[PDB]
Amino acid sequence: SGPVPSRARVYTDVNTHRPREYWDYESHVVEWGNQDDYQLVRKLGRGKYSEVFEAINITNNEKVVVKILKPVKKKKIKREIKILENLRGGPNIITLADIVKDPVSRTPALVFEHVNNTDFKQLYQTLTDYDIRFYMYEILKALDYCHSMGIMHRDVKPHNVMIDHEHRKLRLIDWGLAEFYHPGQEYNVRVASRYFKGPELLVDYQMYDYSLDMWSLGCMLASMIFRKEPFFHGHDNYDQLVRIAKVLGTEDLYDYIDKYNIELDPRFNDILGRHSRKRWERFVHSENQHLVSPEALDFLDKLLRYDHQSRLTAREAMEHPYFYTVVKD
Ligand SMILES: CC(=O)Nc1cc(Nc2cc(Nc3cn(C)cn3)n3ncc(C#N)c3n2)ccc1C
Ligand SMILES: [Cl-]
Repeated sequence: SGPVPSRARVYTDVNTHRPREYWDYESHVVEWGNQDDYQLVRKLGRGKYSEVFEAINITNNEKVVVKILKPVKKKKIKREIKILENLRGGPNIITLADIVKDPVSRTPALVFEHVNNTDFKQLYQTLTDYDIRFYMYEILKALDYCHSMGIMHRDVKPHNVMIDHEHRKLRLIDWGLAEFYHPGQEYNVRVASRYFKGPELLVDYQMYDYSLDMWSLGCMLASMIFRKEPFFHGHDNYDQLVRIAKVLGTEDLYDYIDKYNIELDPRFNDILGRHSRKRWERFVHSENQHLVSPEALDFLDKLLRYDHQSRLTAREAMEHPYFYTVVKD
């Protein structure tokens, strides 16, 4: 027993090599601004510990997104601030415009750049073979950047990908679950949306790294090119691994758990059983043939792997023939 240790293949000691101020977010001092400088316009939605609004900066009339941080620990507030500030000026990463507190309730809020988003449910239906490779390369620039900066996003999903299609502009948002990578640290597996959770989260292997975001991206890719959102549609965390297993096959799931000496949660051992690998070509039909190519299926196969150490890194993902000629490099 005892899980086998794992280290990130890239950007391993990146935080160990920067001063405390960089990654020791609890000790970071926040200079809170005023929310009274912002006029809220309409409610955009909510998170686990957040309420989101589209607002206006009174002084310059610019549209802005205001995320009120509902009862959370100030530890997590400071972590999101620190990640956003470290990643500012990064490609396809949302810009943190201000850090504020309400004058009356004193509740903290983060102010972001506004993106004129089209809901993925109406947008993906409209995307071309080129569009998908373009947007996928843009998500990867954002992921290679934050991974190179020592941060795991940990919640890569269509709702966290703001796309202004008309302007062909993409922003990776909600760095509210993002964490700093530290070699040999065991992270909380109760992160990400059910559908995009990596098998490491599902099997409860805590010593995961940057490669988690790579699995979620592969999930986003599958829903697009096959026109099936979400691609892996479990009704719970146990049924999620069952859906994955029915596609990737159990041979590799068991080789994975055996390799890292993962003690599966016992409820798994009653529902997992044995499944043969389903080839990606099985998901290819008449309606999505225009989005599919041998290189799309190869790229996808290299991301959707159980073994986190076997998935492509964001740099390798960008070097793939899937993106040849899509961008300059
Ligand atoms: C804020 C955050 O961390 N997560 C989040 C985000 C939203 N929603 C939007 C919508 C738009 N843009 C938008 C969409 N629409 C129809 C109009 N304008 N933008 N833009 C930039 C950003 C950012 N950051 C953002 N967020 C809802 C809920 C949550 C939890
Ligand atoms: Cl956490």
